[PDB]
Amino acid sequence: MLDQQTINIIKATVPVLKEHGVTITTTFYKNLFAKHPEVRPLFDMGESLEQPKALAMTVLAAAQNIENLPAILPAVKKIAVKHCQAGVAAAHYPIVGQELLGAIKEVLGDAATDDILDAWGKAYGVIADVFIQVEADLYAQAVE
Amino acid sequence: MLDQQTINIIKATVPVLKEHGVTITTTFYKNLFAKHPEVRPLFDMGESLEQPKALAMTVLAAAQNIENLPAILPAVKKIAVKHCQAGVAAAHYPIVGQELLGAIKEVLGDAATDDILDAWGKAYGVIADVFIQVEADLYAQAVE
Ligand code: HEM
Ligand code: HEM
Repeated sequence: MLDQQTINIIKATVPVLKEHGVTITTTFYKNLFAKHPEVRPLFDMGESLEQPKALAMTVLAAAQNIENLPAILPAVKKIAVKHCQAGVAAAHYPIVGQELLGAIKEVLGDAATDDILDAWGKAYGVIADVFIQVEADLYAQAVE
Repeated sequence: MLDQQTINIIKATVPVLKEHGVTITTTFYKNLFAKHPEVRPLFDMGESLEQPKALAMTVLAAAQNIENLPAILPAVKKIAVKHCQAGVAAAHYPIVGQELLGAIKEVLGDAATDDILDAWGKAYGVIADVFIQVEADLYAQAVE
């Protein structure tokens, strides 16, 4: 699991990121859709591409609860169902992580040291691992 | 969360405990029912008291997966339903922990150093916290 200084950075910095949420969210989606065209179809409705505006902010909310992730399971389970419906794969998670971290770097500016960015990368990984595992079991559940 | 040496002890020792599973299970229940009469009603059927023989071994299985606890969620969810049905409370978990650790001490004998017992206490706490949180949400779900 995560070490203590990692958690401290997360707990210490997540309120900063939340305060600049609109920049995180919009930079995230701008870069996600531009740099990774292959994921655009999963967001295609039906007529502009959908941007589930709570995606990045929900990562931040999970990070707030990083020491008690079971507490967010009712939300995770509901999101997992939409993910499995949409076709989200474990291999997508590093792409979302990359663009989330790019958004975080933009917001933190000067305060964006390597250790703080590394901490957020580690935290995202742990959060992503929860969804991946829950969706893996949902996918397996579907062909019973 | 847990530190690395804790996890090492758990990963290193859980196979030892599994090998002596029958002693863990039977010492656990003997001491649980003798020292904590108030929990006997939750195990009362209907005609001897039920001993869900997999209780302690399931803690050990969770401990095996201590770095990916989401993986055991399908099992946890099913057990949580039985717990909420039976009337299991968050305040029961320290009692089960105490008698589990007593059983572990018995099996490890000489190898039962304070650091190894402390590690198992910490690990049980994290495992217990998962069930507690899942059952808390199930209890709340019931009065919607
Ligand atoms: C920890 C990582 C992630 C979190 C916290 C997260 C969170 C969310 C949230 C809150 C929603 C809106 C759910 C709703 O209210 O219905 C959503 C939807 C969606 N997410 Fe994720 N997400 C994550 C990772 C990903 C990844 C890796 C992909 C891969 C492309 C992805 C693709 C989608 C898509 C396509 C939707 C729309 C579902 C629909 O419209 O039916 N997400 N996500
Ligand atoms: C991490 C801690 C625990 C684990 C891993 C665990 C595991 C289990 C398992 C595997 C079963 C059998 C489920 C089945 O196959 O139907 C069970 C049943 C049961 N457990 Fe737990 N348990 C834990 C904590 C507790 C606590 C704290 C209590 C408090 C008294 C408790 C009381 C019971 C009772 C009364 C049953 C019987 C349910 C029934 O017969 O309907 N357990 N537990």
